[PDB]
Amino acid sequence: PPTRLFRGLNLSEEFTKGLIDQANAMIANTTERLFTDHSPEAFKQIKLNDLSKMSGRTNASTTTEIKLVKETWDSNVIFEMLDPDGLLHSKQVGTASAFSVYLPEDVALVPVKVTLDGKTQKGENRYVFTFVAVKSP
Repeated sequence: PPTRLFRGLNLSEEFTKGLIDQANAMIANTTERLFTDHSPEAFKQIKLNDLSKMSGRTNASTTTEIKLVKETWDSNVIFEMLDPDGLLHSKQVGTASAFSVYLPEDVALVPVKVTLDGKTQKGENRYVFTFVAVKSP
């Protein structure tokens, strides 16, 4: 299965600004504790924040092609998931780059980076939030 998948959300200016700060506070202060100590608490905290609004979902729509997200929904926030263990139960749906995705309760989307990536057709900053999918310690 594909190890990089994208999905976009259109989010408000106010909310995006707050989502970037939350992401950055986790990358600096919660994901080190997951990545160095293997803290079971870190993991839980990560699942609880659900930065990308993914938790519990069983057929959330994704694509291998970030451009498809840009051209179809022109999302200002794009969620990039790195799944080298295939813990997302990825299934092709179709459009040949469309995959359907399930995030188990013992798989966290660990945020690792937030990155500016041009502008939407409306002239919003577009941001990409990158995650690595990890199993519970």
